[PDB]
Amino acid sequence: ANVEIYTKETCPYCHRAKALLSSKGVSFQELPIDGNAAKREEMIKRSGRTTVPQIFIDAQHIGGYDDLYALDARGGLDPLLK
Repeated sequence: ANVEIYTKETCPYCHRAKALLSSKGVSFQELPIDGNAAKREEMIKRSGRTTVPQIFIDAQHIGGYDDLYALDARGGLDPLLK
């Protein structure tokens, strides 16, 4: 599954999403913005937001933890990730 999450040093909702994904025990990628700028610009073209957490599930930009956790709440996260 193609899963990516942009993050930073101080992002409580990043920790929220990652804690759920580690409870599910899925395989995902993390993308730090900590000192970054060129891949933060990448996140402009990708997300159209430039804020975090911003999860992408099978390259599909979901949005943040609440958006992701809703995708889990509908049982729709699992058939993409697992």
